[PDB]
Amino acid sequence: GTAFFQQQQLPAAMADTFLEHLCLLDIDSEPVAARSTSIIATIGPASRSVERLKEMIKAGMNIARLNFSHGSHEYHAESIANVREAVESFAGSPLSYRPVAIALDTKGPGSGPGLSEQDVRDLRFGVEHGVDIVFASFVRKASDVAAVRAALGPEGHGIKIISKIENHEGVKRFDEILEVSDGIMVARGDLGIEIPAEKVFLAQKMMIGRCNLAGKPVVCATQMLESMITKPRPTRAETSDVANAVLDGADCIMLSGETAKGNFPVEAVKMQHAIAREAEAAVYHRQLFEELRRAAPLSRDPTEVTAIGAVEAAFKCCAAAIIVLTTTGRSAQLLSRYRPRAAVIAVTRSAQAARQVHLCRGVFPLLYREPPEAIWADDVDRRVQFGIESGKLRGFLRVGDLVIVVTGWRPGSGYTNIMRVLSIS
Amino acid sequence: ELGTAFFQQQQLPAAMADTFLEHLCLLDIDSEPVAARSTSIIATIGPASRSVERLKEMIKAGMNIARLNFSHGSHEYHAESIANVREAVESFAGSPLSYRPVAIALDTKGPGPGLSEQDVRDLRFGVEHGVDIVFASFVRKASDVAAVRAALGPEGHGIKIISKIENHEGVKRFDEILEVSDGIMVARGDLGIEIPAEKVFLAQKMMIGRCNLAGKPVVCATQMLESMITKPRPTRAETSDVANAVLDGADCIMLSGETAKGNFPVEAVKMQHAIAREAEAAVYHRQLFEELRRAAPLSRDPTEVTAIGAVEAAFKCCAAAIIVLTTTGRSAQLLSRYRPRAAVIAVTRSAQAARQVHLCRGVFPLLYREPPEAIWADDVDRRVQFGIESGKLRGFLRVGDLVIVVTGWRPGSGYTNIMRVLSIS
Amino acid sequence: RADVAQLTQELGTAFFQQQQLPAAMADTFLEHLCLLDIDSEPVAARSTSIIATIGPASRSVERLKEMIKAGMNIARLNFSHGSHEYHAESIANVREAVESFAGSPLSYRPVAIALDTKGPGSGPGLSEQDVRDLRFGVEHGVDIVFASFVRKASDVAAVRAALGPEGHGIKIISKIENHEGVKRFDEILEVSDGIMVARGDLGIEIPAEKVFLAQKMMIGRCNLAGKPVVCATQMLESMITKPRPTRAETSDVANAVLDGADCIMLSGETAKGNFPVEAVKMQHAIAREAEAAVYHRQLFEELRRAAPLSRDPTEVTAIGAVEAAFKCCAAAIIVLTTTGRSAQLLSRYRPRAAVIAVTRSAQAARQVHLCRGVFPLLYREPPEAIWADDVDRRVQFGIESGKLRGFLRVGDLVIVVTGWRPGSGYTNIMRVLSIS
Amino acid sequence: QQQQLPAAMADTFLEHLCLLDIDSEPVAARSTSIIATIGPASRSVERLKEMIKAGMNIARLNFSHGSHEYHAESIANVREAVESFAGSPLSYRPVAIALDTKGPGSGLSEQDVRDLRFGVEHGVDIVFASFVRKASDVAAVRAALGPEGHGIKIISKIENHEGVKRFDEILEVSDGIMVARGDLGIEIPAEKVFLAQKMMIGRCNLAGKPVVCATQMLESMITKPRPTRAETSDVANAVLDGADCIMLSGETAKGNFPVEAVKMQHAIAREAEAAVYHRQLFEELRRAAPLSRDPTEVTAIGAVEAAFKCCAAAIIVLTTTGRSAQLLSRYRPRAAVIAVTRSAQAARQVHLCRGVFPLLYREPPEAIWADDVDRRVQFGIESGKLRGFLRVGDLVIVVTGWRPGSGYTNIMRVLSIS
Ligand SMILES: O=C1c2ccccc2C(=O)c2cc(S(=O)(=O)O)c(O)cc21
Ligand SMILES: O=C1c2ccccc2C(=O)c2cc(S(=O)(=O)O)c(O)cc21
Ligand SMILES: O=P(O)(O)OC[C@H]1O[C@](O)(COP(=O)(O)O)[C@@H](O)[C@@H]1O
Ligand SMILES: O=P(O)(O)OC[C@H]1O[C@](O)(COP(=O)(O)O)[C@@H](O)[C@@H]1O
Ligand SMILES: O=P(O)(O)OC[C@H]1O[C@](O)(COP(=O)(O)O)[C@@H](O)[C@@H]1O
Ligand SMILES: O=P(O)(O)OC[C@H]1O[C@](O)(COP(=O)(O)O)[C@@H](O)[C@@H]1O
Ligand SMILES: O=C([O-])C(=O)[O-]
Ligand SMILES: O=C([O-])C(=O)[O-]
Ligand SMILES: O=C([O-])C(=O)[O-]
Ligand SMILES: O=C([O-])C(=O)[O-]
Ligand SMILES: [K+]
Ligand SMILES: [K+]
Ligand SMILES: [K+]
Ligand SMILES: [K+]
Ligand SMILES: [Mg+2]
Ligand SMILES: [Mg+2]
Ligand SMILES: [Mg+2]
Ligand SMILES: [Mg+2]
Repeated sequence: GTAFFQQQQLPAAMADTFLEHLCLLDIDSEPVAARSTSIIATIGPASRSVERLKEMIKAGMNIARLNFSHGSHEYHAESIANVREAVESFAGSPLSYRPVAIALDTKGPGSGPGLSEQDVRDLRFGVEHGVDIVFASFVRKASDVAAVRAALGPEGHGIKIISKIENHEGVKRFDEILEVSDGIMVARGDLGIEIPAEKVFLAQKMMIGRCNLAGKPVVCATQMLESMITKPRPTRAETSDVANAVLDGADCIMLSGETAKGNFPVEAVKMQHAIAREAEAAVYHRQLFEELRRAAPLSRDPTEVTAIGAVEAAFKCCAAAIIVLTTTGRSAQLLSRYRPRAAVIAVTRSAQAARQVHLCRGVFPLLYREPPEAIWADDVDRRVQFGIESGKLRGFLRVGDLVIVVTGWRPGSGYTNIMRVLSIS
Repeated sequence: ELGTAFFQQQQLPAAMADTFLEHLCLLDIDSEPVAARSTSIIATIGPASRSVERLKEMIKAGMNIARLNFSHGSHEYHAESIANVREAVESFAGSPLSYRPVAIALDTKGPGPGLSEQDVRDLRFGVEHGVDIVFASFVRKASDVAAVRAALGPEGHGIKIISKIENHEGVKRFDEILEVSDGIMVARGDLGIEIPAEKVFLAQKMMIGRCNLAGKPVVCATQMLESMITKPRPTRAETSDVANAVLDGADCIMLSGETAKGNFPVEAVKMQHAIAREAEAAVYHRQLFEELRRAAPLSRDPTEVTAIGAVEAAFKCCAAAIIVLTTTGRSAQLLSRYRPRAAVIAVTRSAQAARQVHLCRGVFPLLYREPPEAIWADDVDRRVQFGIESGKLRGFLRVGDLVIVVTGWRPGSGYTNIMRVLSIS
Repeated sequence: RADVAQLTQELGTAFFQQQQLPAAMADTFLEHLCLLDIDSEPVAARSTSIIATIGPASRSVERLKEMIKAGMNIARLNFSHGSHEYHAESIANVREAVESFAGSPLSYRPVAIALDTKGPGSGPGLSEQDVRDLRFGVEHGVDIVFASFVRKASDVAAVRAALGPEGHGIKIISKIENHEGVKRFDEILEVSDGIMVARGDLGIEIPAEKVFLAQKMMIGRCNLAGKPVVCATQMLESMITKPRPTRAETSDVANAVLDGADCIMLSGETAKGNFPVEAVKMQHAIAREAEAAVYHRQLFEELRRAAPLSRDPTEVTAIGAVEAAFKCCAAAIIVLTTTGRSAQLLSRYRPRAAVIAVTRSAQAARQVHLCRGVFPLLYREPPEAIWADDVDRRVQFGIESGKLRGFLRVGDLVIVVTGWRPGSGYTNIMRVLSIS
Repeated sequence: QQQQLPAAMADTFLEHLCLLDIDSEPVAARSTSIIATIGPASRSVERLKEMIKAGMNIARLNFSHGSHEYHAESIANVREAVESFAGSPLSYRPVAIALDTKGPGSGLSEQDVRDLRFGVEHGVDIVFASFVRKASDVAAVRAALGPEGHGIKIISKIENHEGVKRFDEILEVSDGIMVARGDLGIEIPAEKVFLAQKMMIGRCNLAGKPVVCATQMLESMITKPRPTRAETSDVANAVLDGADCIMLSGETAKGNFPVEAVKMQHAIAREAEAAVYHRQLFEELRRAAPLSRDPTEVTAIGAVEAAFKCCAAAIIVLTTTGRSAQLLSRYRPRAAVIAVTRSAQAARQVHLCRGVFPLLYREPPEAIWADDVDRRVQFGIESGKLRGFLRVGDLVIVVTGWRPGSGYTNIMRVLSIS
């Protein structure tokens, strides 16, 4: 229908130049797709109540950040328990349940150059409490990441390390830090004090570009909706900053004081949700996909080869979704790196992977709870059907839509190799 | 890894170029072709090439399609030539490395306001003798194609109709002719008499471009190696013409007097084979694939969606082949329209489809004769392994290579929707 | 590497590490982003004009001199506040501060005066206060009018009529502040001299999360039309009370410049805030960084592809001059102009080279601040007897002022744009000159 | 519309091909020069006049055949035929004289030294140097031309594997290149010649140096009045590849249809030039051309850009050595580059550059240099109007310098005709 091609900035998406794409942007072209940039909300006094956390999950919070620069271990353990209680209150309806990751943000090393003794204790707390992600403060070189990895021990091998780049050295040694990290956070608060304030946008755009090229998650953080700590509506510069972080290519956007101590934590999450949806529809996919394809090197890994084939197939038919089965989240991450317009519905049995895939733009995790079928092919199908049924209930899919299904040839992680075109019935 | 020597062969340095101009500058006479020749050679069978022994040499030199010119000879003469082609083809039905399907094409005498009486009788002869293709002379409009189609009677609706464009009217009404035809022949001999000789190259390039866009076979014909009718080596203009027809995007190249009446029919086939191999490696795939992608409209047909995904996947890993299961040849044709560098190995149970897929550039037919397996999934596996084993035998594949496999979810033609990445064991 | 090797040996590796030149050479926008370097210092003069609202904190002659030195190019008078007497005193103080630097072309900096109207209310036509304020503007010789709540082409015709026969030279910049203005944008742009994305009211009239779409669309369409576009309101809002802005604020200023805005504005930051000079300095610092980060390769190609063919010699000469400037890394394009039009046509192709506009019109020197990258030089000398000698003196004036202001250095190449006969509308010549 | 303008507007090369129309007639003057080998079949003054009218721009003398006396008579006949049209200065066509050497045997041969000296003594404009395999071969030819042959253009013939492999060093010291396909097709596999031709044409286009496509282009026309389909395609594809010149050997030297062979190359080249996809070509030439601080180079790109913006009918350039016209030509404008020169040698040599139309200025000098420049500009306009290049109302780009003498081009002006 003509109405379909007038929504989600589709006239602007057809444009032959980026300039014509901008000229075709329409404020009356409503967003259709689900919001794909994850929202990280920092947990504090304004956001610890189980009932308030349920409202934040419904507003769109995907990752709960625990800032270990404030509070004690006892305070953060209660935060974790309240988050888990609010999250599990929706587990009774498995088709609508929303996993929420728990990220520990470290205090950092201060005047010290190595891992501080408090960071070692906080990192061991994180492993003991089952955190999914570590936002490592003031990462300046690859050996800082190795020290964080060592302090997590053998039981914290699955935790994702997102390196916070907050000073000149971190920016200059970016490539070596990215290589050993799972992702990056553009920590603009300290970065804007360590380097001239007028240069932060260059560092943000450079880091987001490099992370997009590497296929690794990148978080844009600090003062995105600062005025919403005390005011019900943000400034024009604030909404523009959120939209531009999404247009830059950020996988995640963050709220600090806006959710930790402000008077409008739920409204701040709703605002980031609303802006991100508008900005994602305004992304010029024609140039973005072409450039991501061109820049990505050749690969002999079947997961990587299947992912590019699936993204290309999704664009060819305007697929509503790519449903992928994943153990560690890696197959969903490799789909996400090509920035499909189609939602990547990741079906997993790993509760940790379901939480961690929120770091990847456009990945919608579904935690499958059913016990395995005796016939492996029947177990793969029931999981694909669970992805379809959840997608229909959540509005991602409708009867008649085309979907791309990404699976593997045998059980266990690392064997994704099949892409299939499926019609929704 | 593949090694530096791998990336110096088959014009791979020129293939990596960021502009067409840089691509030309990087062409290297020392960069040897490795891939199998993908542009089919059509040889006209006549006095100089009728004998079974001579036909065996032409099959070994590279002839894929035997053309019978019904402007000369008689039904009895052409029936003997067809029987001799079939005898030469079946002489290799033992050795798997040597059995190659050869299509039989009937070229009509031509047209009054409809089909000539002799054309009606010759078309009936073609149906009775089981020809695969009809090269229809002097097609001027869509109703000329309908008359040939009607003449192919109740038993020959599977015969491919390749319309010969030989006059101003055929060029002007090209779009309507292409729409109802299976493919096109740029019949340069008569075209060069009907329109100014200096305009033929415009008509050839236009028709090849439009056929490439439509995903339909296009043949470049007449005077390609003309001087080889009397001389053992062609002129510099002749080798250039063959190379340029391949670079233009022709699916097939033809020999007329060169093979029908000249003194060097086998040498003419060998020469076209040598030039086509060199010219295919010099194709600028980066721009070609991007432009085929951009120009091709969105599709909700799973075969078309799977084909673009499979070709994208093949480029990502430098796949040695795309093995496709096809009954009518359509799935192989849809892969061929995206011009993959990988060979498209079409595994079929149909002898007719195996002969007819020679019209599509880069399609290597394998006729499969084993009795069916009771379990359909096992029968599919048996054919995929037939394609892999034939490939290892013919040189295409080695253990450790990656191949793309294209199948459907259920038996019967028209359900292609799966693309799998396999590692050769 | 081969397309920059000879110029790299000549100008040096240090030259090609500054002003985001490695990022400028990139073959894709993604590679361009990856190559952005915080250690690559900006060298070029700041080309996006700063509009500062003059009010209680920025009114004194001494304070205004500090703001002119910090980078203010256009002084905005908000007729939603104050009185005619109050605004006349502000204008006189701006003119006194501006004329305190008139002793030499090396120290002189023309500053435009813009009147921002109160607007219509529930009425669908020009208000009686707007008619009186517009007549005040003509009587006080304002250069620009920022017309509030423009909703259709007839609104700009009403403003034009209220300016009378003596206000024909005043530029009308239509403020787009509601859904109707956005929807009827094309007809408004066609009859306006430029546009202002007035984000404060726009953010109340349409959903706040959609303002960025309207800003990017309007900037893109203005860039395509070759007409000035201003980005306004809350750019450095927190600097009204704090000496440093938020991370969202610096990002917003940089992104308005990257979007393609010709001007950026300060409202409460300079009108009532505690750091008016620091707010101007901050916009100046961010704009210089953001201009160097512009991906000129894609921008120039897209401006070329989208712009239709032209039989106007000024337009033909402008594209040739900008192409020539990119080929040699010209330090400047010196253009002779009467109305500012030849400089505006150069500016629409977004050259990296500074467009030094040499003019005798004091009003045109003030108004060309609306066009990104235009540096106005007011020529005060009486005409030479031979017109060709007069033109040559004006060209040399621009070269000597350019050398003394640091825009030009010995060994630099400059592009000179002039016409074949006197009077407006005859630009048709492009010359390549080496600086000695 | 005419001159393949619908196909020129296309957003992709594939859509450009699809839009090519056999009914879209060429309007622009033929840009690719024709080199005709002068021999027994084309030696007479009367025959040479018909070849000049058919489109011959460069006369090639093959020093592998004949004698010095034979070639001197051929040269005199060419000059006599050329000067028979000098009575009408606004339509006169300069014709270059090129000497093609016999080549080495195993260094520069003694016969080549004598033939090169003959060329200097007879005032040849170009030398097609046979079997160039390294930069030192070009230096030897240059030295054998002596101090009086400093102005002769050396076009290196690439005819073997070594010449192809050492191409970059040969191009660096040569004025241009000839893809000598006859010997190249014997020295390397015949099926690889097209790769060497396309690579060499691409590199010459990038370097801004003339490239000639030669041998067997219309071979069958030695005995037949019409060429084969492969032959017309080969000529069209050499033009589409980017060749500045196309050549005729036996077709004009010993064949039965020398005038028809020239007419055929003229007809094909005109059609192929209109089918060039300028949108991609200009952008790629621009992207690849390095940054430059040379005002002639800077003015040339500005002039070509300005010509495309207004669909200028021509770029009129004043040139002493032909260099300013060559720098315009390297950007492949659709507009004709009308080169107004006082140098008869430069007028002949500038035929090596695609799209350059030389006008030999023989009008009286004006007293004031500025007035003299303006009259040379008006001469280009009047010749253009008479020859069909220009009409009243057209826009032209005029390229001049700031002071007399070679090397000072720095001005581009936009002018409306009449
Ligand atoms: O002499 C021919 C002949 C004689 C007797 C029976 C058949 C043939 C025959 O098929 C043929 C085809 C071509 S062409 O390549 O189609 O032009 C010829 O040029 C010449 C003959
Ligand atoms: O208090 C103000 C004032 C008081 C008395 C006379 C004039 C002014 C005045 O011009 C102004 C402008 C702005 S704004 O930047 O336009 O929003 C303000 O925010 C506040 C004032
Ligand atoms: O993305 P990952 O972690 O590599 O997981 C993908 C794996 O998931 C599967 O699709 C399903 O495997 P399981 O049945 O073990 O869940 C495997 O075939 C595939 O290898
Ligand atoms: O190219 P075609 O003619 O549509 O054939 C493709 C068909 O071949 C298959 O892959 C195998 O089918 P069969 O087992 O019937 O041969 C089907 O799943 C698919 O529909
Ligand atoms: O930019 P504008 O308003 O068109 O003015 C450009 C004009 O200035 C000139 O360069 C010089 O004109 P004046 O001598 O009248 O100042 C003219 O040749 C040209 O027409
Ligand atoms: O192309 P070339 O050899 O540099 O010649 C261009 C020269 O011709 C001119 O346009 C005219 O000079 P002359 O008066 O010497 O003929 C010069 O201004 C310029 O330097
Ligand atoms: O630590 C942080 O989040 C910061 O510095 O912005
Ligand atoms: O009929 C043909 O083959 C021709 O005319 O080229
Ligand atoms: O009028 C204004 O400046 C606004 O609305 O932002
Ligand atoms: O000498 C030549 O011209 C050749 O060999 O092609
Ligand atoms: K912290
Ligand atoms: K026939
Ligand atoms: K106002
Ligand atoms: K010779
Ligand atoms: Mg910090
Ligand atoms: Mg025919
Ligand atoms: Mg307002
Ligand atoms: Mg030779």
